[PDB]
Amino acid sequence: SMSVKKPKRDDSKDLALCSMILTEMETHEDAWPFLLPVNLKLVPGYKKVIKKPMDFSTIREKLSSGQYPNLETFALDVRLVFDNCETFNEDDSDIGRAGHNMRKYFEKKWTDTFKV
Ligand SMILES: Cc1ncccc1N[C@@H](C)c1ccc2c(c1)OCCCO2
Repeated sequence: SMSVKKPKRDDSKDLALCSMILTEMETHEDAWPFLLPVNLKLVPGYKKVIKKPMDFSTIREKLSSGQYPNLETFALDVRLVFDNCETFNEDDSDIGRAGHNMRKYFEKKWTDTFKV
């Protein structure tokens, strides 16, 4: 509270670490469904059903232009990619399985990088 400061983790490396994690995501074999925005003009239903589209290139642009206040807002956007994927894709489809795979991949890197 006022004049009662909580000790805080060193956040000075977060930008570099999130960029590294995103690079590993981008280069993953199963990243192809997520590298660019879904084309709202070519993919029926997507614009109406998915209220907040997100993809790796958009995340990369936001990371590069200071649009994430902290590492938690970065993780929200990454998870939003896979949440959208689950909404629109059957689990037993190529894109659906890709999403599950990339989510697992992300969360381990996230834990290993930032949880002690
Ligand atoms: C992640 C996601 N969720 C719902 C719909 C599409 C997508 N991914 C988009 C990028 C995509 C993937 C596969 C596609 C495609 C486009 O069209 C062009 C070629 C055919 O195959």
